[PDB]
Amino acid sequence: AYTTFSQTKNDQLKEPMFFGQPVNVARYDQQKYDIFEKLIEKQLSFFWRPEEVDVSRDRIDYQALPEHEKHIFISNLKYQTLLDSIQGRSPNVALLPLISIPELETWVETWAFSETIHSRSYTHIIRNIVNDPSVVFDDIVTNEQIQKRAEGISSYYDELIEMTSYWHLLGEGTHTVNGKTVTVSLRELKKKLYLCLMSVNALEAIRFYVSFACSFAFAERELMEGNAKIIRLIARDEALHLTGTQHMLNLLRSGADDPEMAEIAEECKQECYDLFVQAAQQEKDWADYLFRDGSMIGLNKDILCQYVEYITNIRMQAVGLDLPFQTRSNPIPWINTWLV
Amino acid sequence: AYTTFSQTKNDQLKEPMFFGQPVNVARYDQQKYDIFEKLIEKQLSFFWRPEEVDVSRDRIDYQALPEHEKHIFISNLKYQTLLDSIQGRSPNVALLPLISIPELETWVETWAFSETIHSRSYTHIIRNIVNDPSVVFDDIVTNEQIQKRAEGISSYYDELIEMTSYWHLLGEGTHTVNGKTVTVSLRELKKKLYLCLMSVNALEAIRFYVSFACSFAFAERELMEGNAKIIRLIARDEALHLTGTQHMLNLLRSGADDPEMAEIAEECKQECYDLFVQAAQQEKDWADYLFRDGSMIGLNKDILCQYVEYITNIRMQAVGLDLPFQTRSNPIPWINTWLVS
Ligand SMILES: [Hg+2]
Ligand SMILES: [Hg+2]
Ligand SMILES: [Hg+2]
Ligand SMILES: [Hg+2]
Ligand SMILES: [Hg+2]
Ligand SMILES: [Hg+2]
Ligand SMILES: [Hg+2]
Ligand SMILES: [Hg+2]
Ligand SMILES: [Hg+2]
Ligand SMILES: [Hg+2]
Ligand SMILES: [Hg+2]
Ligand SMILES: [Hg+2]
Ligand SMILES: [Hg+2]
Ligand SMILES: [Hg+2]
Ligand SMILES: [Mn+2]
Ligand SMILES: [Mn+2]
Ligand SMILES: [Mn+2]
Ligand SMILES: [Mn+2]
Repeated sequence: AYTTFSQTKNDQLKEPMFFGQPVNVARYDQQKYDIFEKLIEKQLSFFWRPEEVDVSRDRIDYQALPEHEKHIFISNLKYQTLLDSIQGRSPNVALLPLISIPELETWVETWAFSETIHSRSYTHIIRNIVNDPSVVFDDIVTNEQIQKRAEGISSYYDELIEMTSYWHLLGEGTHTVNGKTVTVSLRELKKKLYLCLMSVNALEAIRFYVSFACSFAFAERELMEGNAKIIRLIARDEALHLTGTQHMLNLLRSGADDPEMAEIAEECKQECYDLFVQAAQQEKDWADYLFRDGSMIGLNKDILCQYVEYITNIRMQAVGLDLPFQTRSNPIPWINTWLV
Repeated sequence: AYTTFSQTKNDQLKEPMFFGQPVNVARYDQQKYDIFEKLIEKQLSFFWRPEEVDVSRDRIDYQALPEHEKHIFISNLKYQTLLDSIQGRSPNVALLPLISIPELETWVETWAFSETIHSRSYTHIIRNIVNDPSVVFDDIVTNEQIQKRAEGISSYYDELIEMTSYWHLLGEGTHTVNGKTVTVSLRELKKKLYLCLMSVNALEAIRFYVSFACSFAFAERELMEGNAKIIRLIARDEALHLTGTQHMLNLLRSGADDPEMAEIAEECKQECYDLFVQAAQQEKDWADYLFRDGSMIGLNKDILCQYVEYITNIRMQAVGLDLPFQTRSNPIPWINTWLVS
């Protein structure tokens, strides 16, 4: 029941962000929420080409690092690669089919496009610091500890996509599919979308920032400067991506968009809280693998754990959630040099 | 049965373009078909911003145009706007779920993204030539002649998407849903993808090019020059987009990628031909109506009809189809001035 060009002349300023009539005409002369048009303009103003970045000195620097530091650096980089591989396709496959205002539709496509640039930047780094990129990329798929840390991201998206297909194909109601009773509830699908957004918020707001701190620890040592320039550019894009999901979520919570979404945000509040607590614990658990062969001055499991707590509280407060962790000052204030 | 991250380590150089294992790692250090990596690189190198183009004199040119010429210009722009609105979302929603090699997956996202820039540029033009853009944007959805010229485009994508959902949800076989039999066949879904791609090839390679003739006819008269600069950049992008679908279609019909797709292509050779001819016919009908209130300087319904027949022959030959029209040389060689590429 999805269509690539809905034939009803509708007032796009009055549709909800999600689940209304699919967008027909892509126009940018007006917006229900100008924040998405501002985000598109800012992301386009940030356009960068990874291949232009000089990473010729990173190979010298990398091969010079002691073995445990190569492990820390590459294990981090493989996780960034996994996340952006998922973020390049998922907003388009999972969110695009449910969007009903043009400014949010184009924002999601722009945001997903910018993630493919990040992926292309990891290939640029990887091909220039190791002799066989294939060993690095293949490990991303099979590495148990990497998958463990990301557990639940692809699951969430996949479940939303499957429920969306049932909805678009069958409509609301209880159906009989190959003899099994299948319930399609729009309210349940709105909850699934809503929690998928909260999960994406945690992914960009927390998981990527923990990874940035690990990358910048090398830059503070005056090493892997090509990587650092790229991570700085990637972080600048991620700041916009998380601004986008924070606004989607806070707008839904306000009751100014779909009223049912404001009810759902309030009703599913413990689940929001729980998914942030679980993601933080996963980022902490990654330290055992990250520092398996030794830690570095200023970067070890304890510092990583303190920073996870610090940044999780900040991101949760930004979308209205209670704080799970003891408050603390930033354990790694040197990161502010790199996050500009 | 689709996943955003397939957990099976697979050799991405050996998957088919479509229907294989969904792409897990996005890497660009190797590819099965390097044409898609070359297209991504070229499209990224062509990045442009509509707001960077001065359209300040287009308002006065448009206003001084005779009424039938305003009608020609605006009707043509509304159709370009409809086509890129569809092209901004559709390659992503329709093709991404079926791609199994990374370079093609990123090419599609890059191609679709470049179309949103086109849509943004039409807003930049429209806002700068009319008092109230809403009059122009609302007429796109229900404009009778526009619907007639673009008739069928959304239905091909829509049917492909629907059949893809059934396939991912239920898999191949004879199923039942609420008392009715629903048959899912991978062969039929491959055929729907093949025809959808042939239609996208006609959209970008013939429908858009006919619209470019209209826009550049004004540029030749030194009018609507802001619009001209923007259509020039859009046409440079479209040359890449059609290069991408020509390669997808030729790799599918040659049999080098999926033997079954080669058998399918041969099997719908006649259908594909008649659809191409139908697209050409819709474009002629649009011209006939558009030049009803009066011809323009340097363009009329017959000249445009010849251009449609000329470009249709070239594009059909490029994807191995027989030529439907009498061969002729380009009836409007001046257009080459504007079609870099
Ligand atoms: Hg999600
Ligand atoms: Hg870290
Ligand atoms: Hg919440
Ligand atoms: Hg801690
Ligand atoms: Hg298609
Ligand atoms: Hg199509
Ligand atoms: Hg025309
Ligand atoms: Hg014209
Ligand atoms: Hg024309
Ligand atoms: Hg065909
Ligand atoms: Hg066929
Ligand atoms: Hg064919
Ligand atoms: Hg065709
Ligand atoms: Hg014709
Ligand atoms: Mn990213
Ligand atoms: Mn991001
Ligand atoms: Mn376009
Ligand atoms: Mn195009």
